[PDB]
Amino acid sequence: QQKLTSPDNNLVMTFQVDSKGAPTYELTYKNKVVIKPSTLGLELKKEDSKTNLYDGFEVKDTQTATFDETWQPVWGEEKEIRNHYNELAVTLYQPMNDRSIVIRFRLFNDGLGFRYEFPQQKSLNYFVIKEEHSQFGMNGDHIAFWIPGDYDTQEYDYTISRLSEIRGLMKEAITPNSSQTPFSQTGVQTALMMKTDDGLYINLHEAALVDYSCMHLNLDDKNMVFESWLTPDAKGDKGYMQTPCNTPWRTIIVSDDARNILASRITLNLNEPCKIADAASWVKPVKYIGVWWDMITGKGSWAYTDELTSVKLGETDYSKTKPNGKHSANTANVKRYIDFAAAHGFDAVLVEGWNEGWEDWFGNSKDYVFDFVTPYPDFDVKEIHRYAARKGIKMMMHHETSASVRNYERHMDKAYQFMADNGYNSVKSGYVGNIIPRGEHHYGQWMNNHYLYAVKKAADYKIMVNAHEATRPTGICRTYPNLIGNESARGTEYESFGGNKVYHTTILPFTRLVGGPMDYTPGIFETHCNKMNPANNSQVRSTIARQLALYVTMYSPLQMAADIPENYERFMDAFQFIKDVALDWDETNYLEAEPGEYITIARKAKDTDDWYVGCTAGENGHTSKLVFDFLTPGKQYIATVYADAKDADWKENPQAYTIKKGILTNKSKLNLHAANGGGYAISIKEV
Ligand SMILES: O[C@H]1[C@H](O)[C@@H](O)CN2CC[C@H](O)[C@H]12
Ligand SMILES: [Ca+2]
Repeated sequence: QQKLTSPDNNLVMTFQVDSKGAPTYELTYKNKVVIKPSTLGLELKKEDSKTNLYDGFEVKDTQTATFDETWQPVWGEEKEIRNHYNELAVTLYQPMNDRSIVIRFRLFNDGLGFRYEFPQQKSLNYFVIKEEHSQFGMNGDHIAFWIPGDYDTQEYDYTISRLSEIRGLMKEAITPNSSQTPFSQTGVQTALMMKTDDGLYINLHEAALVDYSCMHLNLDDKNMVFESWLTPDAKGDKGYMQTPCNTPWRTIIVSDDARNILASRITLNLNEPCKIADAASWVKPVKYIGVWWDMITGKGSWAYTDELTSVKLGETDYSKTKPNGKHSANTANVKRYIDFAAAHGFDAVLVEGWNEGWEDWFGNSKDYVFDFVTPYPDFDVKEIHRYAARKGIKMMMHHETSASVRNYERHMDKAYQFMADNGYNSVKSGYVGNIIPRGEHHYGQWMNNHYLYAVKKAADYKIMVNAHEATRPTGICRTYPNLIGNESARGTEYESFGGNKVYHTTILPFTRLVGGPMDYTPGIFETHCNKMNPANNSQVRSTIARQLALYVTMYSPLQMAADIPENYERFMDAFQFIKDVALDWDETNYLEAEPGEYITIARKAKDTDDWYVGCTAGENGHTSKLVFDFLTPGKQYIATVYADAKDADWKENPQAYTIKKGILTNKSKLNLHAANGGGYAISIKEV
């Protein structure tokens, strides 16, 4: 029986093979069971007994080791991260099949990572995974913060419930989406966040999801045992493997303090070190606005014309079509966004709908849907480039693929060259629609390869990537820091399609943000969409002050101010926080945190002694008693507090805020109240 303990002695991982030769593990935290005894193994696809990789093992060897080194991300929530764990590697031999695997465990002070490894050997070379069976046995009927297991979308509102209640709530939790394949009445996605009755917080996730199929979790509610459930390919199989090869890591992050789930860097720690040698010379954070919300709300169109029932690139002559009067991506309009961006210190402007083919972007399973290089007649690529460069602005490329992946791959070098030739160095991609090649899912091994292929090719071009609808992140950004964003969760766009749950931004940091930043596109000031488009009665579930908080509480090196310029001009005093807030950080201090209820975070701007605070809250609001001793003794600071009015409310009074400017020091105190769906933001600049 094998014992592994964390450096600080608070965590013990016990490993053994049971009487059937099944590898089993368990985990305790400060003498509380976190993981009850749980098995590990896989079942392989038949080319009989060679399909069994789940029992009949015996321990052939074990090796231990300790590691403790620090490293610096190119961008992140702090300057430096410490990677500190005790390790146990267990070689398991299967006499029936004359073959061996290795399970490697790394135990940190804030949780455990394990992976399977398959050494090259006479009897194990090429193999196909039928299913992975990594178990995670819970010690009680925890409260979980979850979205439905789904091979194709993550764009769901979270549900808060007991594990025993998941089955009953799944049907209503799955709302409509143009591409979705739920797999189980008790299937949920990772990262999955839980709170136990005995005072613990537990996050189940994976890290370094590379050359492998995305892991979801299937709950056995007879048992309270969660199990790995991977994403099948077009024929139903779950990964083509070739030794020597590894599974991604599986992680259990645990603490009695919720804030430490946020502080954990286990995910990034388990990724391969940076493989882009000159990354720091060219990867930079980006604050941006865009021609975007117009089409999202329905006020404007991505399409250039309404007269054609369908289009054929290279055949349709758009210069002969009649403009629909609605097309936001036109030169004069883009120049006004360029104007506003330069006036207020933004880095870039995104434009969507610039390229031929948008008339057919949606729902058609169209192969040759875009070419990523040919502009509409009213989009003057060269003039826009000239103007932007004149204002010190960069244009952000848009590559919606409409989920036609072979087509994107065929065009990708030419699309990236086009970007280089015209002064674009960051791209937002998308994958809306069911995947072509048809029969594949968004999160299968096939597509995971494609998203990383796109990022690796971009890096050779010194291009940064932000990919919507891709597989949700698992820390790969350490290895390839030019992956500066994904959506890969329910974003601000759904505030325009009926709204996100009020508590949504109190959960995402605990689940989605684990593994990588999100391009959440915060900053909507006019929260009633009907003012953009009278047919849309959607209302953003936030106050204005809480939108401000999100620049701090939704970590990302890529931050949009998503409203249209007109609306920012109606509230320029509130806008000042968006202009000031930094995007990269030397320090982060998690002040308060409780999933589903509130999160408060102070971050120190990289290479300054300026700090920025944000608070975001759920349906009950939250009262903060803030202490400022992360501030430097003896220094003075100018602090500007942007808070909810005492009458504020997301629904009935979302635009009510106060702005107060005063002096702070590490002796100061502040009582503040985040309203129902509200929050606050503070800039604290050394004098
Ligand atoms: O603007 C984006 C949005 O940010 C993506 O999440 C989904 N989209 C599909 C179409 C268009 O690309 C739109
Ligand atoms: Ca989306």
